[PDB]
Amino acid sequence: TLNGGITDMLTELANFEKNVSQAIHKYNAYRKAASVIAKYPHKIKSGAEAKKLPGVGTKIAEKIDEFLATGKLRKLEKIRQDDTSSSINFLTRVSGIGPSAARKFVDEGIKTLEDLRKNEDKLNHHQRIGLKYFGDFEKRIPREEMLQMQDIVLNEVKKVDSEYIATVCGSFRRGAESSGDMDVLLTHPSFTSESTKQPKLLHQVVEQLQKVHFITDTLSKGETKFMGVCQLPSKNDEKEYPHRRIDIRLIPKDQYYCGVLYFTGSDIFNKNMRAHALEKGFTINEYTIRPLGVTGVAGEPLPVDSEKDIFDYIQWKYREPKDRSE
DNA sequence: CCGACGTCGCATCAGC
DNA sequence: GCTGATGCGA
DNA sequence: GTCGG
Ligand SMILES: Nc1ccn([C@H]2C[C@H](O)[C@@H](COP(=O)(O)C(F)(F)P(=O)(O)OP(=O)(O)O)O2)c(=O)n1
Ligand SMILES: [Cl-]
Ligand SMILES: [Cl-]
Ligand SMILES: [Mg+2]
Ligand SMILES: [Mg+2]
Ligand code: NA
Ligand code: NA
Repeated sequence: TLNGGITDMLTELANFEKNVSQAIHKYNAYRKAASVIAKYPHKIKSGAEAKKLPGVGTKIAEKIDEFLATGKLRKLEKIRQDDTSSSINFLTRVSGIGPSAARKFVDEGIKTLEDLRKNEDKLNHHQRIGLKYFGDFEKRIPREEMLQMQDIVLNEVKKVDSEYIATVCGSFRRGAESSGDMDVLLTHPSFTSESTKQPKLLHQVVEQLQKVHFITDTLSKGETKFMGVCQLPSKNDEKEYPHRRIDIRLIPKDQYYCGVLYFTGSDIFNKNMRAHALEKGFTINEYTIRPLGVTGVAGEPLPVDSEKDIFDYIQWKYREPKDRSE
């Protein structure tokens, strides 16, 4: 909140470049500049003071000067007026509707919530669910509710097979007082980088969760990644809890640390970390960290026995999950 | 300057 | 059917 | 949009 005004501006610009301009790299650029400024311990008084921080170039320095003086940004004042941008931005807020689909819908005349509801036939499964829970999905999840959700998921997974280990990651693992959704990392001794000794490992858990009516909808589902909707049960007369987004990722047990590092995030932290890895000559994914031999081809997975080992390989002092919120 | 920018799973599609 | 590329998402 | 070689 120290430099909230500036970070909010940069974020709005990031969203515009991603949704409207479909320029994913410009989006990352703003996201980064925004991230760095957010951690800066001082109240920025000029664009020059900001350009010092890495990720902030000249263009963003000027905008900051504009924002400090005027308290707003003309570039954004305009984007806000443009109907197509306003429309594309709104549509993208529906889960399942990205920049491409949004721009398309706008071409066909579909640019509002009402339009979406009277044209459900033009939406695929995912998009139809996003429309359905449009309201609920924008609501944050209190940590208290996250704890109830954790209890249900872990206790149900245990009932399916005691060898399953379920770990809630994401912002929750980073200590956040509220989350956008629930991200669950799952492991079972019967699924390793060596072999899949048992099929449907992910399926059965999803199955069980649907059985107790915790998971209510499915946006997508494969052998290792599930993306759906869930809801905490309510008591007598008690109003129902909002529907929430839940993601479950099945990861080879022996590659748990690379997995938990990946799933804990944040997204920007992971991107910055992976970038640093490359600068140091390593490549990291949710399964392992590997070296980059001259040519470029990734080498063999290095040994990993802790999240810390990963950090060491790239000469980065370890950072608690709570300090990985960039 | 200038081509890179983290990495990958699922859904959907085009070309065969 | 498959593979390879695009869209959307983690 | 930024930047390092
Ligand atoms: N582009 C991305 C997106 C995600 N992630 C990893 C790292 C993320 O921490 C993790 C979860 O994805 P999430 O989409 O639930 C998230 F990011 F929003 P979370 O941090 O959980 O915040 P919230 O509470 O709002 O959900 O996937 C990643 O590596 N790259
Ligand atoms: Cl771009
Ligand atoms: Cl790998
Ligand atoms: Mg999350
Ligand atoms: Mg998630
Ligand atoms: Na800079
Ligand atoms: Na969307």
